[PDB]
Formats: sequence, structure tokens, C-alpha cells
Amino acid sequence: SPNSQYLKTRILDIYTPEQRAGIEKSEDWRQFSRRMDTHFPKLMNELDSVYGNNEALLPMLEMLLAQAWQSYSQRNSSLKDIDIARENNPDWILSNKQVGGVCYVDLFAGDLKGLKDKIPYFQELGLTYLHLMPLFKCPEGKSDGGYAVSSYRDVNPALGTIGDLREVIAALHEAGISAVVDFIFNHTSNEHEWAQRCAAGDPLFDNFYYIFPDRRMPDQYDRTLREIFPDQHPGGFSQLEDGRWVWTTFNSFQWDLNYSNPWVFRAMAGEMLFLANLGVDILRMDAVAFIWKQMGTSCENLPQAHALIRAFNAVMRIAAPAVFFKSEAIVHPDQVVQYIGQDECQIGYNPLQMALLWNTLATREVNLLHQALTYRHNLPEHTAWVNYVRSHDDIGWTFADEDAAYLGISGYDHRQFLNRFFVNRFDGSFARGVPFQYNPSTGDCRVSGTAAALVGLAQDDPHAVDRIKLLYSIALSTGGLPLIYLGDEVGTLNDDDWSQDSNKSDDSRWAHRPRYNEALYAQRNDPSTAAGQIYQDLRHMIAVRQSNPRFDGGRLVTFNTNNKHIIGYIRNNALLAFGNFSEYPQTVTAHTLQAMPFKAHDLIGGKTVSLNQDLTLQPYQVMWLEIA
Ligand SMILES: OC[C@H]1O[C@@](CO)(O[C@H]2O[C@H](CO)[C@@H](O)[C@H](O)[C@H]2O)[C@@H](O)[C@@H]1O
Ligand SMILES: OC[C@H]1O[C@@](CO)(O[C@H]2O[C@H](CO)[C@@H](O)[C@H](O)[C@H]2O)[C@@H](O)[C@@H]1O
Ligand SMILES: OC[C@H]1O[C@@](CO)(O[C@H]2O[C@H](CO)[C@@H](O)[C@H](O)[C@H]2O)[C@@H](O)[C@@H]1O
Repeated sequence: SPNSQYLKTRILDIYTPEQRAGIEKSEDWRQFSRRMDTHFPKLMNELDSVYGNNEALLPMLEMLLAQAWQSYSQRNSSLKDIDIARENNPDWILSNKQVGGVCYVDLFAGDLKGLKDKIPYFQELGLTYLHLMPLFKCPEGKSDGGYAVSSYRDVNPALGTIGDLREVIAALHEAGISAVVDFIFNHTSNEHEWAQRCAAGDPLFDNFYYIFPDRRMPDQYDRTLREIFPDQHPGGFSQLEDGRWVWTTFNSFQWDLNYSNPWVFRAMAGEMLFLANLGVDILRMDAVAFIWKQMGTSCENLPQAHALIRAFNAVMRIAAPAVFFKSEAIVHPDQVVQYIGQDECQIGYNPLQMALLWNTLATREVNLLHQALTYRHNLPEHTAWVNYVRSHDDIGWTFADEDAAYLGISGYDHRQFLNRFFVNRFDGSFARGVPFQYNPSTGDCRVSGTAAALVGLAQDDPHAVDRIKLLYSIALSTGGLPLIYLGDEVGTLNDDDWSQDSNKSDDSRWAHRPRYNEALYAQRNDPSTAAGQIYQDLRHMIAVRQSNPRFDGGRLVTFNTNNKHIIGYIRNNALLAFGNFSEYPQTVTAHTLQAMPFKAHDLIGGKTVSLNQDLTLQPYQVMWLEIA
């Protein structure tokens, strides 16, 4: 494989002698040159591990690096300042100062200009991170909520222009808020130019997707493929009008890009540089698990998939150091954590903690949650979890069957219970969720519904508000960057009428994608309403998290409460958090607390608590005790 020095001399060959001389003395080239030397070896290594002796590898690499230079050269000075800032502070993602939020621009604020006007609200809430859902052009009608991309550069006209987006990103930065957007790199819509030209036989786009002449290959692959949306189609393939079959892991209108073609990597890398120069701070790496296929395997989490992601990482270290990756891997816990690494995805969703929060509310038993917090919470240095309560997607019970078996719990039977409970098919359940993708051949099923609908707020369960506070308290204090599903902070319920829209009727996830509720947000400062109670409670926890150093970092140690209903953990050996998942008063004995100071201040309720005697927590009460 070639080296950094050689490649750089060739990149400069596009200039005349006088220009070349000038470029080599510029600060921009100096920085680019240093980063090339430091990070190129990784880029070469990862790419080689995937493409090997592929003839197109070197040519593709030189083209990409040429684009890399032009991209960095054009990169705005403000962004270049951030590049340096994050190079010197890789742990900014681990600061307790960070609190994120996510919303659809259209549902939450109408359009981009409307969103820009909501920025004062985000500052009021205390956000420092904002993820905006798919913003670019997609098919009219059904596009999997924007996840079927028809253009990575043309903004969805209904939202505004690429110009409004630039202003939004600049405004966010002015307010001290990082811009987070999706990098849907595993597939494009079937209306994307690449897909159209590839299917039409354009040699320029040959091998950009996985297309087969018949069911021979598809049938063989399907033997080991997991179905994501079985409601839509079986296996992972869809048939074209001409009879051929195309790999479609998700919806039939979403075609998986073929990364076994180095030109696909180059193409997507170019798109990443485009987003990078808009000022994006974090790219949500959508469906990272599926970017590599291999007959005989599940085609998920394969070695090449990780290598490719690490190659993309190297590209940013070279041409846009400020850009970090947020891994979206909703799979087995042993697989989830493998995507998280300083040289891969610096942060990633923590589906395990999330799913177990809901699990514990249902069972009133923290065994699984405790297990996860004890054995699967801490991460490598310079990386962090993105802890959440809900997202734009359904809830999947992604806990490990192996872990559950250690506790005498049958994973399969347990999920059957959880699914019945959360769709209100279990005596006494307070949840009002909706089924999503019940798979007759596997028994699997997920849950749709807002946090408020799942805790019983729709029917005004008196514990509803407290349940919400409990869930968010854990995501905000366990260690990592907490992500708030905007709307949850005022108790927004389901979009009861989603099933009336023919474009949404077959996707229950829209039940938990309601628009901005004017009535609820208008009540946020009224302590007599559910909206105000939830809002003030979450705002308080956010304020405490950001101002109290005890929450800094992502490391934690669990504390055995000796009460199956109470979760316990310690942050920085100075903050003892307790969470009662029972609707009844629960006690932590004086005996269990012997090692703690006799008195401790509770950051939640603001009172001094005695720890040299039995400590009784009210239903769903949460305590953040400063023990140091
Ligand atoms: O500058 C190094 C050296 O490269 C040569 C080829 O050996 O020319 C290349 O670089 C020039 C300046 O960037 C380009 O104008 C030229 O087209 C390119 O081939 C030498 O001529 C030059 O001394
Ligand atoms: O067949 C799977 C996978 O292999 C690739 C790798 O380039 O194509 C190879 O196999 C094809 C069918 O046998 C050949 O026509 C092709 O020349 C060969 O490189 C991928 O294109 C394909 O997805
Ligand atoms: O149940 C309401 C509504 O949800 C949809 C769309 O997601 O299907 C879900 O519910 C069905 C019945 O429980 C499941 O069989 C299906 O797998 C699940 O996605 C609509 O089809 C249904 O009308």
C-alpha cells in the first residue's frame, strides 16, 4: 500500500508550480498534512482489510483524498476552530454539561425557519445537542419517515432549502448547541439517481446495489436473514418490475448500497464531507450493522462493517476532525458495544439500558437493569453511551437471552409478557402502546407509543408523571450523553389518529410521532398540570446534571440495595442514586447503608436524608444523594 507522503505529492500535482509553492506554505495544507501523516495509516489499513488487492482501491483512494483536501480547504474557519478544539478535547462527549434532544423539524416546528425560532426554547430547556430527523429529499407519501433518501444534498422542499439548514446550524452553534443529523449510508430510496441509473444498466453505477436475476441467491440469503419489517415483505429482498430482485433489508423502497464496491465507499465518503462542511457536529450512523453481506451469515455486525466505519472515521480525522459518529446498532448487547470506539463511533445508542428501563417498570424488579448496569455500562476511554427513554422508533426488547438465563429468566417467555403488558393485554397494565411488527414465524414483536402513553398518562394514572421522572432520571445520571425525545418533557400522548392516514396506517410507529402539542407546551410553567409537573421535574434534573460535577464522565458502580424493587448506583464515588420501580413504598435498610455518611443531601427533593437508619422511598421516588 502507498504512503501519506507519496499521496500528498500527487494531490499537489493539480496546481501550477507557483500555486503549489503557495499551497505548501499555507496553514490549511500544514494542518491537512499533519493529519494525513497521523491518520492515513489507519485509513489505508481498514480499507485494505476490506478490499484487499482490489484494482480500484488505490485509484479510489487517491480520488477520495483529493476530495478530502478540497473539502478541508473549503471548510469554514469557524468549523476549523472546532476541529482543533475537539482534537485537543476528545472527551467533550463525556461532559455532564451535555444534554441532547431530538425532533422532526416538520412535526415539531413546521419547517426549518420555524425550527430556528424554537432555539430559544431549546436553550431554556438546557439542550447542548439537537438531532434533527431526516431533512433531505425523499419519495412523496411513504419514505419511512424520511429514511428513504432520494438525495443527500437536496433538502426536503417542505422543510426549506439547503440555505435554511445552514442558517439553522449556524444559529444552533450561536446558542451553544451541536447539530446532529442522520447519515443514512446503508441504503437509498429506489428513487435516488444512483438506484435509477444502476437498475437501468448505466455502467457508471454498476454494482452500486445488490441485484439478482431470480430467487436463487435471495432464497439462499434468506435462510439466515432476520426480518426487520416482516409486515412489508419476507426476508431481505424485493422484486423489481422487470422480475429481478434487489436487496431491501428494510422497506421495499429502500435499496441496500453495495459496499463490496469500493466506489460506493468513495461516493458515501464524499457525501459525508458535504454534511461535515455544513457544520454538522455528529452524524447518526444509521443501520451500521447491515453494511456488509455474506452468504451463510446473518449479514449483521460482520468484521468488514466495522472496518468500513473505522475508515469513515479516519476520513473525518483527516478532513473534518470536529465530526463525531453516533452509532445506531439496535442488536444483541455483545454486538452493540463493538461499534463504540474512539476510532469507530465515539458514542452510540444504549438500547440495553433503555429497553430495561421499560422492562423494570413492568416487572417492578430491577434484576436485569442491575445486571446491565454492573456488567455492560462502562466503556473504553474517549467514548460514551447515548442514554434515552424513547426515540422515533418502536421499543425492541434487546436484552441478552444469555444474561437473562443467568437470572433464571427465559428470554422468549419474558418478551411474550413484555409485549402483552405494553399493548395493554395484561391484567392491570398501565401501558397504552401499540404492536409493531409481530412476526408469526418467530414470535417477536415490538412496541410503539410515546413515553407518556406507556406510563399511563393517557388515562391519567396517578403514577404516570412520577414514572416519567424516574425513567429520565436514570438516563440523565448513569453516565453518558442523555437524549430527550422532544415532546416527552410535557407528557405528549400518542397521535391517536395516525391509523387514518393511508400513508401511515401500516406503520404503528407514527403513533409515537405526534406534532408539537401547543396546549401542553402552554402549560409547562403551570405546576398544577401534568405538563408543568413533568417539565419542571425534568428541567430540574437537567440543571442539576449540568451544574454538578458528580455526574461527569460515563463510569459508574452499582450499589446492592438488597431490595429487588430499588436500583442503586454510584457516580464518581460521590453521588448515590436510588430509584424505586415499585408503585408501593420500598425500603433500603440501615444495615445496607452502614458505609454511607449519616446524613446526605438529596438533589431531587432538596432535603437532607438520614442514612444511619432505614431509608423508605415513596412509590417511584428517585434520590440523588451527595455522599461526597
Ligand atoms: O513539483 C514537483 C515536480 O512535479 C513535476 C513532475 O515531476 O510536475 C508536477 O507538479 C507541478 C506543480 O504542481 C504541476 O504543474 C505538473 O503538472 C505536475 O506534473 C515537476 O515538473 C515538478 O518539479
Ligand atoms: O456474488 C456476491 C457478490 O460478489 C461480487 C463481488 O464483486 O461479484 C462477484 O460475483 C458475481 C456473480 O458470480 C460476478 O458476476 C462478479 O464478476 C464477481 O465479482 C458482488 O458484485 C456480489 O454482490
Ligand atoms: O394495530 C394497529 C395497526 O398497526 C399495524 C401497523 O404497525 O400493525 C401492527 O399491529 C398488527 C396487529 O397487532 C401486527 O400484526 C403487526 O405486525 C403490527 O405491525 C397495522 O397493520 C394495524 O392496523
